[PDB]
Amino acid sequence: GKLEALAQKLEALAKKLEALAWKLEALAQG
Amino acid sequence: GKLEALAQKLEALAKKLEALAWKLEALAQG
Amino acid sequence: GKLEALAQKLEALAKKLEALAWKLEALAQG
Amino acid sequence: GKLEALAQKLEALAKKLEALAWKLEALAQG
Repeated sequence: GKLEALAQKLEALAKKLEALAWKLEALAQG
Repeated sequence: GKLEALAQKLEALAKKLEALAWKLEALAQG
Repeated sequence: GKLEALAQKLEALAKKLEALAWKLEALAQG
Repeated sequence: GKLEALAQKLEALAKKLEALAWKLEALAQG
């Protein structure tokens, strides 16, 4: 249903944010 | 330093988003 | 512009989250 | 009800992410 589609999109964006945070950590360390 | 602190704040937000995704998915499955 | 590029990606992600919140609220009101 | 409460939590998280994106851009420019 529409709710499941939205939840899946939220999880995907959360994972993208984790990947960006990792990149920031990598840049911060050097 | 400041970038690492920012990355940790981003990770904290991403964790809260994922928690919301599990909650929305449970509502969808219920 | 490595940090500026990441900041732009973070802003875009936030706007996608805001669109999802709007869609969830629209589903709630339906 | 619940969906609206969850949507508001998501909107609040998105706004916090925007503040973090702003802070990253500010750090990058100075």
